[PDB]
Amino acid sequence: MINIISRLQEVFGHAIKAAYPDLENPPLLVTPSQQAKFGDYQCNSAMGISQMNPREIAENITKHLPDNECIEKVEIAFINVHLRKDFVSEQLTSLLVNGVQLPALGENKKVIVDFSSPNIAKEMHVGHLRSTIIGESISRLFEFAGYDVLRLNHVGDWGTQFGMLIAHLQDKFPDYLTVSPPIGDLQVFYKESKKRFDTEEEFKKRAYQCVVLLQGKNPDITKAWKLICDVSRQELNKIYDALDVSLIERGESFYQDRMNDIVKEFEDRGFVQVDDGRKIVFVPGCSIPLTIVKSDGGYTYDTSDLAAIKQRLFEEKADMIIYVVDNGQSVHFQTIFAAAQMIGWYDPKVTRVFHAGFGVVLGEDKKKFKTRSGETVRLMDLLGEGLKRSMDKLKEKERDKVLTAEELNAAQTSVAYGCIKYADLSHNRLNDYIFSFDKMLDDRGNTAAYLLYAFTRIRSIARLANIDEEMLQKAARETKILLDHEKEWKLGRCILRFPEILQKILDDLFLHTLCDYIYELATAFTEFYDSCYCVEKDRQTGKILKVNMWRMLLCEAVAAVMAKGFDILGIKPVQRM
Repeated sequence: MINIISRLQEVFGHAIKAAYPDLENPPLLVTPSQQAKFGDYQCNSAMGISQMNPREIAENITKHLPDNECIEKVEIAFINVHLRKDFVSEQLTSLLVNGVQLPALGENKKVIVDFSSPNIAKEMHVGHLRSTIIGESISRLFEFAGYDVLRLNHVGDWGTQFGMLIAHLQDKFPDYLTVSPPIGDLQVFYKESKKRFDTEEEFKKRAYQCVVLLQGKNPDITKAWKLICDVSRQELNKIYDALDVSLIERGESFYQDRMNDIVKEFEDRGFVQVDDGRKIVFVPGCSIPLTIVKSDGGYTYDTSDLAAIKQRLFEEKADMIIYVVDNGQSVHFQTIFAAAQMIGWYDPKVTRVFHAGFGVVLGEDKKKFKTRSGETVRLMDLLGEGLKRSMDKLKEKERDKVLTAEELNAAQTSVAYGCIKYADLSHNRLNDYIFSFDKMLDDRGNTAAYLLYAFTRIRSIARLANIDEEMLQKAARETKILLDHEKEWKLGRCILRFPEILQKILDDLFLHTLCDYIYELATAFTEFYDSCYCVEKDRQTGKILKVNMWRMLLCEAVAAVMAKGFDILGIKPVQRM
């Protein structure tokens, strides 16, 4: 598809060069209306050109507009732009013939997305769920735009929990050295180890011996750690499979041997002060220092986060690095980023390093999301409850109508996981998020449940008239898509904004504007469908008299874009109802 904003930039750029050839890189400021009053796009360059009058110049640009395919009409009110109908029509044909795609860039820049980040054998909460959903969808956006996307799970696989865990495994399964033991539920095993630590003397000493031996790579210490981490992987993979998430595991352990070099470099450059035996680093604009070495000579999360960002700048040679982490870690990551700058590992004008914040999760009462009480509610409990309530809806009354293959999973899971992903993403990530099954699962308004129904219905209009795929692909090649009726014209122009919308999110990482657009697209479809006959039937007999093929094609163009938006957001359709 064409990005109209980019196309308009070129069209107006030509006009400015022909009207003012001495200006060799003038600002080309194109934005969608802002309606309110008539106009599809606005060009705001006249004011830019003024300082480097406004009305005279606008009209001069206007009168030097080159021949083009997209502009019907222009007015000075700024320069309002109205698109041509034949342009939009042909663009609709093109996406049906060529498929939904963004315009390709000349390079495949490397983008790292860092998201999900569970700490091993500890509880995985709604904060992790957010990071997982937001991160996955950001990764899909960048992949759909032609970037080289590296999805990294920075898993907590090198923390002090492993002393306890390994000491427990030695007692519980002493032949782990020879045969892989049935560890079972990893969360249970942890609380057992934790209890023992809190209530015993020698176990506690042995847990500290185990951390020392794990750091120094004692085989039969590392072995224990691998087996625990393998159990963690199986469990997390159930979660990621269900949510359709792809991640390359790159834990804390990966950067362990690089941390000594980090401390050395910060010292050698004169950036380290000593306080009560702790090594600290002050960073520009920041009141709170990083702490890179503790009193006991141990490294911290500041040390490992510096190791990882340097690895990702130096070894991966990333053009962009995205950290999907809660608003609580904001100051920490700005501090990490400013330390990286200070020491000269990257330049923010050349390499994009970005923290994509998300707000705290609340209950319906507007207080923090907690169990009763007061432990953190698990993901498997949330996903389990969503699957339960999803079924309950289906139970009224989709009983013998649907196969249990196409019901007890397909429909159930689409709606449960789709509404969980969508309710989150449909709100601005930075804000406090209210987790509400009732609101997310509602069949009306802006919900995955509404949109899944809408998609199915849009797809059903051509098939229920006995038009098949071949007829539709044939129609697409030889049919002029008419846009005479106002609701055909609203819908056609709405469809063509998809690349614009995605282009903006590639800059600012606010996926809620994609959910806004998809909802607007669904709404514009329903206004089209309500006001324009797709099939025409006899009032009395209900006999099929005419099929309006171009209007079938409008349905299909909407399906195509919606399907793509769904994919980016992680919503899977199921059509069997």
